[PDB]
Amino acid sequence: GAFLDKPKMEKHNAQGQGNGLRYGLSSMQGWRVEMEDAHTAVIGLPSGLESWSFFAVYDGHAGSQVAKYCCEHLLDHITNNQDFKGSAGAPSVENVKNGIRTGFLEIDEHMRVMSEKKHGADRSGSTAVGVLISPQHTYFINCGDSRGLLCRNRKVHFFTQDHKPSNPLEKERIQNAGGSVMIQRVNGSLAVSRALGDFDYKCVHGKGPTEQLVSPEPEVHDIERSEEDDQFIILACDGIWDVMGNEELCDFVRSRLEVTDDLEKVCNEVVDTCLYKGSRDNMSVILICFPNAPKVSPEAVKKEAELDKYLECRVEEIIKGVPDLVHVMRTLASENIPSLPPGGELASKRNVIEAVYNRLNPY
Ligand SMILES: [Mn+2]
Ligand SMILES: [Mn+2]
Repeated sequence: GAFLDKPKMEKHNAQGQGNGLRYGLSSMQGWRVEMEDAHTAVIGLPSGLESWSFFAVYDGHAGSQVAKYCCEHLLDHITNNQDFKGSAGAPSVENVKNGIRTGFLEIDEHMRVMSEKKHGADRSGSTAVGVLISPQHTYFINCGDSRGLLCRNRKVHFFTQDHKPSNPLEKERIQNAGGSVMIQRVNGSLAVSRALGDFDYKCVHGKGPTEQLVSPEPEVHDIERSEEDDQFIILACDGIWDVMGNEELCDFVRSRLEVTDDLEKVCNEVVDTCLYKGSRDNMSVILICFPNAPKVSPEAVKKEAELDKYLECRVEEIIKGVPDLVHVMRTLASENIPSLPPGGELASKRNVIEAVYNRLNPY
């Protein structure tokens, strides 16, 4: 219902290493009155899945309860059911895929009984996007309009398709559940067609759990791993993707990775860049890097130092009636400066531009 007067730009980070993987993450509240995003990041899983990893972003709505419960418990609902455990030995593709389906459906109903028993007041819901990573497979998991992508061989190899109510099959389901899609929203309100929680949207008599107005059913894709070609995976809520496309963000992260191996920092830059491109939502990014992720380049670091220094001289020159930061950014944009980070553009350089402005106009 409301925005803050000024954005909360404080970063919450995590990082880790194991099973040949490196990860960083960054979350920021931004312009929104609340922080309703959640996440999971775990390298090495219980019960003989030490060599497996799991990462996920949760974009909560109408509260954070559903998202928070998911970020702590979705993983064991997924792995601790009979479908995931099916066959005697290691789980098959089908096992893993049905395991995730069941995990999603069972946690949703689990939360529903919990809320029904304790007379819960919140009507919250949550998207989930994530990857379950085995020695030989990346399993992409999507439920809602959060998004994940795989960069392989300097390119977008795969990305998750957002569940929007106006998508043909989502629309079909919603209409069979006796609702409608008005513009982009389920009955004029909800901007997602798939999510955990939203129990008010799951009350149609004579319709299965996956045939309600809002569905908890996940979409899973098996991608065979490529030791040689797999570079990195990005997972993020719509707050990021609203203001950057797949190619852009993929290129941007690449440009950043060529400057630092610090992944929390790369994730920070994504979130800030997105804030400065005009995103007014909560923002959460997870970055998972494979052994052949882009490496720090001596030249790229130098190019960045030269750009940084150049940007600082430009700021000094511009302040000669003493223009404000907004007007300095305007001038710099109209200068069509070359060699700005791909995807990030000027926005990705605002922290550098602003630090300078503050050194020269600290009042
Ligand atoms: Mn949200
Ligand atoms: Mn959001």
